[PDB]
Amino acid sequence: MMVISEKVRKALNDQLNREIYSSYLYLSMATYFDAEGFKGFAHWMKKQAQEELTHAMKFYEYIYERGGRVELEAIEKPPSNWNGIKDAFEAALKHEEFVTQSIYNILELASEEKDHATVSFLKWFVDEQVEEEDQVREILDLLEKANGQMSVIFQLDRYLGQRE
Amino acid sequence: MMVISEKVRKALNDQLNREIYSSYLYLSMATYFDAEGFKGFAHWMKKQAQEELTHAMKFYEYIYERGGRVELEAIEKPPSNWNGIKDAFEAALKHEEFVTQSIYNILELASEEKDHATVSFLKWFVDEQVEEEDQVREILDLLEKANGQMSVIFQLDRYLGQRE
Amino acid sequence: MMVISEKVRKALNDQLNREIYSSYLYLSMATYFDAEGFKGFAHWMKKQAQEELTHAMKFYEYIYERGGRVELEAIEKPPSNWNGIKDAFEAALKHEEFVTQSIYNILELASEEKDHATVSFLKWFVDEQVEEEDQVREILDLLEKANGQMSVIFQLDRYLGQRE
Amino acid sequence: MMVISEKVRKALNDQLNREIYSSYLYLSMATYFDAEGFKGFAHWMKKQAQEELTHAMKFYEYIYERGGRVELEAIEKPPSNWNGIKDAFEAALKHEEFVTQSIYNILELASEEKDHATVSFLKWFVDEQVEEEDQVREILDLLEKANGQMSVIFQLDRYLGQRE
Amino acid sequence: MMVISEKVRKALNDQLNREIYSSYLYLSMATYFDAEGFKGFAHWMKKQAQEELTHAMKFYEYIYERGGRVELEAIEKPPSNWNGIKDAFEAALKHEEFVTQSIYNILELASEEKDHATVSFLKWFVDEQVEEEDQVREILDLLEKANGQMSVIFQLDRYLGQRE
Amino acid sequence: MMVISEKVRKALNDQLNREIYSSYLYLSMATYFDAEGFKGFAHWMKKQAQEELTHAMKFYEYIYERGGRVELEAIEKPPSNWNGIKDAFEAALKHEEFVTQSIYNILELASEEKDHATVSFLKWFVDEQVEEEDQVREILDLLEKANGQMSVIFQLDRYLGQRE
Ligand SMILES: [Ca+2]
Ligand SMILES: [Ca+2]
Ligand SMILES: [Ca+2]
Ligand SMILES: [Ca+2]
Ligand SMILES: [Ca+2]
Ligand SMILES: [Ca+2]
Ligand SMILES: [Ca+2]
Ligand SMILES: [Fe+3]
Ligand SMILES: [Fe+3]
Ligand SMILES: [Fe+3]
Ligand SMILES: [Fe+3]
Ligand SMILES: [Fe+3]
Ligand SMILES: [Fe+3]
Ligand SMILES: [Fe+3]
Ligand SMILES: [Fe+3]
Ligand SMILES: [Fe+3]
Ligand SMILES: [Fe+3]
Ligand SMILES: [Fe+3]
Ligand SMILES: [Fe+3]
Repeated sequence: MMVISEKVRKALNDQLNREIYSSYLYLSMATYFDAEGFKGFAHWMKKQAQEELTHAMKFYEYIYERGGRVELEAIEKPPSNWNGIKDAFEAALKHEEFVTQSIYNILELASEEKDHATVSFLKWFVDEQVEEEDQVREILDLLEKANGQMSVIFQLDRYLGQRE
Repeated sequence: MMVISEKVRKALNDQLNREIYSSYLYLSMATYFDAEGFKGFAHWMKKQAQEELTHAMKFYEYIYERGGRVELEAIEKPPSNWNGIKDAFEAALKHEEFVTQSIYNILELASEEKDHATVSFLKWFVDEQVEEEDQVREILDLLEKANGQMSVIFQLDRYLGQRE
Repeated sequence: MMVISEKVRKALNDQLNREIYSSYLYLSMATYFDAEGFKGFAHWMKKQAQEELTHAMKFYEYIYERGGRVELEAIEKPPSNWNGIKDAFEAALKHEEFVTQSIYNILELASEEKDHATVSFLKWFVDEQVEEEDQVREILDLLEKANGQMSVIFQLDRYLGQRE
Repeated sequence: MMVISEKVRKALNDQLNREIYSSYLYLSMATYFDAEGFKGFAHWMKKQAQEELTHAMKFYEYIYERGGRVELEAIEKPPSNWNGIKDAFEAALKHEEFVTQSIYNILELASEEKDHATVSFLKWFVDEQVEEEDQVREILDLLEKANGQMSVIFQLDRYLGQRE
Repeated sequence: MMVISEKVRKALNDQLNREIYSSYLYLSMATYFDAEGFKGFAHWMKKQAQEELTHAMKFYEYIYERGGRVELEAIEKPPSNWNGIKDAFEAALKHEEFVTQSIYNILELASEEKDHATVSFLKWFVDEQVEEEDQVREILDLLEKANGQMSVIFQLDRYLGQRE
Repeated sequence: MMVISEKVRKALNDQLNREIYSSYLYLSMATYFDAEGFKGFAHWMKKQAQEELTHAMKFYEYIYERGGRVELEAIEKPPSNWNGIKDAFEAALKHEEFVTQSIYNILELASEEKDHATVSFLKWFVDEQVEEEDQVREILDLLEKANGQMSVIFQLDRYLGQRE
């Protein structure tokens, strides 16, 4: 039997599909950075796309552990172009903040239903969104300092290109 | 400057998006196998989904190597249900055969344009599809022989669950 | 001096004795499986009994860390017979769900008292109960596929019999 | 089929439940030592509790080895308050001597029925009881010599807290 | 941009400065223990002072991760004398309970604002205050047993002087 | 019995408290570098804050070695903002030179009282201050040559961020 409500299952399944789109959106940013010839920024975005899949699969696992089932939905076409490196990371930040609020909405839903298991499960994502948002903000602040200057941009590209 | 034609770039880009859908489809099969309590078959499908992403990234890399750009498209909602283990693997064989013909069409289009670079590049995928189809056929033959004997199905699930 | 309320200390002490009974209940299931000649299912239940003692000792330590004292209560006699292997694991699942709800009751009591320490302490058990219930549901699902087939049940017995 | 008599099976089963109570009694002494702030004495009692469970499981194995079956009974509530350190260990000695006589009674019963297998099996517990009693007598003699001296009690607590 | 409210930022910053004062308070207790010739107690306090600084730096990091800024405030002069070792640990316990309640007040503030990131971040400190209070309570209980006796106090001094 | 004069003990104690303030000042400079997004400069200041604590503890241990006692005093609130990176390090140089003169003043006071042990103890701090001032002057020189060039400032931030 399923021991999460259908409302909570739908919220979690929706979020899993949102993590899939996040992976896809960051791959799309990679296609933009590669088109612009910044392979280190593109590498960072390919690593980011893989990271989002690990998020999706943690939602996947929990849904089945609570007796639910995962339904994959259509993935919408992401944008494929941004107006410079900074613009792409600014869209990344607005996306991560939207993901954070999406996760907050599940937490308050599960809290209202006294679904302590799901509330507790979501703590890891609450903490991970803090780091996710900070990692983008950190890059945005370095890009602000870089201004338009290619010598600094190249430094960031090499540094981000080392992401493990 | 792009040294593949736009027609070949489009066909390669379509195939990249088709490998992405292939990954999504096999994840969908995993959701079905997990829902049915067959974690070993689900594990195999999750590994298959990752194998398809390596195919997509090989197309990704070739497109940029020839001066083109990748555009990610919407990904259709995959089926989420099958009438049994055999039915899902039969659908996988059909999907792989379709991928093989899709690759064939690019090969023939590249050949008519005398794009020997792309023709040569696709040889890897031609040989990989022979193996991809064979690996599903092998599993189908095992399921056929098992008939419906759960004891043998349990062993197959465990075996496929050891996929590296 | 004690820094949990007496109401919370009693709720935690009750839950400790509840975990001791759970251990005893699972050892009793071991006596049934050994009586039926399923040493692998018995082995799994003996490991489960030890696992419940580790739960009891975690409540033990926290009670003393909060300046409380533990008082052991009489342990009721458990059932010693079930109507087949599946009926015993169904009894185990229902028992775990009652354990989960008992823990939820402590969590809501502590939360009402603004005993943030005990609320936080109980998160570990909220998460463990997710896993505890899932581990039983997984065996139940495998038993349902086994139907009655001794060839399948032999496989399950040897698989569970290797639990570490 | 069972090759011990029911009278011998019941006696062995009674002793198994008696060893479970012994383990519970020693855990209760630990709750007392922990309440009094003697973690080393409490550690010794937790170790003793686990040692008693190995005794119970030896009776468990032997009962099934002779075709019998184990029935777990209710476990009585142990005392939880002693006058002081030495009184707890004196209660342990009297309990171990009661356990020894209880084993003597099974030996004489099995001997009267010419159940030489059960008589032989019990030799290990006879020899183990000599050591069990001796190990408590040694601690009692240290506590008697200590008289009330807290500095000695501290060293004894620390020594016993090292039990493997 | 700062994604904690100014009310929560100020509560976190206040607490950072309280952990700094806590470090300075324990260093002062070390100056007292060293003046009294108890180098083991002094060593424990120097280690405690470093431990408090790790708490301050965790608040520091989280404030910057949420886009806030740390402002260091004046540090008040601590007491430098106590009426014996036991009086000093009584003051330590009083101080830790005040730190615990200070953390609870932040938790309830962030909960009221639905600042789930800060609520979750604070769980680590809720759990650590449980241990912090218990470690002082333990030493106080042993000093109560010691009464005045130098033979017991020398044991505590050398044991605490092994703190890593 | 204290074998330094009270005047020398107070001068040594004043200096200990000034090394504590130095630590706190450098931590405040870290808060400023972190606010400005230069984590490598902040790291260097955090390491510098720890170094000043080792200076404080050397004064601590010598005071007790000579039979004296340490009294911790209030710590003034440090500045928390500077007019750029160079302005912060110039405040650091000025503070280090003030620390050197402060040490010179103790040396001359002890020399006047013929406290050869304290004069000799201070030689280490005389030599360390030479290095301390020079390490700041070296960074100031690199900043002067860097002028405003963000490209160079990025490299200096990363270099100083390697400080062990
Ligand atoms: Ca990340
Ligand atoms: Ca393959
Ligand atoms: Ca388990
Ligand atoms: Ca023994
Ligand atoms: Ca710890
Ligand atoms: Ca601690
Ligand atoms: Ca230095
Ligand atoms: Fe994510
Ligand atoms: Fe993300
Ligand atoms: Fe493929
Ligand atoms: Fe394929
Ligand atoms: Fe449990
Ligand atoms: Fe359980
Ligand atoms: Fe025994
Ligand atoms: Fe015994
Ligand atoms: Fe602290
Ligand atoms: Fe503390
Ligand atoms: Fe210094
Ligand atoms: Fe300095």
